[PDB]
Amino acid sequence: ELSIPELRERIKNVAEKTLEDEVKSLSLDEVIGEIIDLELDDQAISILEIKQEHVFSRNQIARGHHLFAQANSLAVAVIDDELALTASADIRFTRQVKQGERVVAKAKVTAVEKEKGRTVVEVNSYVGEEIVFSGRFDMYRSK
Amino acid sequence: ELSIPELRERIKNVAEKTLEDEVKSLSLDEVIGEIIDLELDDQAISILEIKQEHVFSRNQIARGHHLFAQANSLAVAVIDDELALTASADIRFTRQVKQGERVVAKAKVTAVEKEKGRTVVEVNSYVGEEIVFSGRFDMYRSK
Repeated sequence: ELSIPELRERIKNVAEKTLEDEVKSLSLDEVIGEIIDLELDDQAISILEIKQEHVFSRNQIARGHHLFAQANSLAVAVIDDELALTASADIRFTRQVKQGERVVAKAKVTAVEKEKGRTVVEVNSYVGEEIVFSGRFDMYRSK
Repeated sequence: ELSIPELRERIKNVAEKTLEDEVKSLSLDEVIGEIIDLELDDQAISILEIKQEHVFSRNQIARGHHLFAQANSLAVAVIDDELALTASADIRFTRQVKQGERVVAKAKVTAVEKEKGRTVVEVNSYVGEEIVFSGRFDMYRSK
């Protein structure tokens, strides 16, 4: 016996303390890396710890696809919609990440167009204070 | 005709060209997808079946990072070098892949680029004969 307004208004409140909205596009499991901040149609931050199972055996350099998975899944989670899919992306690998490091990914939503079905998300990822990865992502949306 | 000395001569030579033609840039368990064909600095093909863990639980769609991992790791494998890293990529997700599909990734080395000496690998992936992914990868090496 508690209403769907006042319940939802408690999510608004939890979301203001955790700086993390409810995700609509994927289950939380499904994002690569640990969400730190998630403000829908706007910005999000995640942090991935590069463990042995993420890195090449010869040299403990992280595989590009986990760096990408991190950014990609973030550009998905920021989208306020139950269905967002990556259309394209254009991405740069700028500094080798080593096993043991924490990659902090920072997504900004830099253009929405709910109208013509799409949205642009820029991700930059850091190890401490250095960019190791950046990409622009063309997201699709709607349901 | 020929003796076991000469037959074995031939076998050691072929055993050596086989070493010359094997993957150098990573080990094969590190390549995403099963390689069907690999011809260094030239072309290669890998198939990847899309199992449950490759896929969003909402709707059995493949995660883009799996598609990307297949192509990226294959773009690494074709490079004839102990070290080869992806510097950058432009990618396009052209069609949703559903769990239970096999994805055939087809990679050709299309150029080497005079500015910052990169090798350009294009990769396109099909399910059936329709494109689900394409990407242009600038790879780095030691040459």
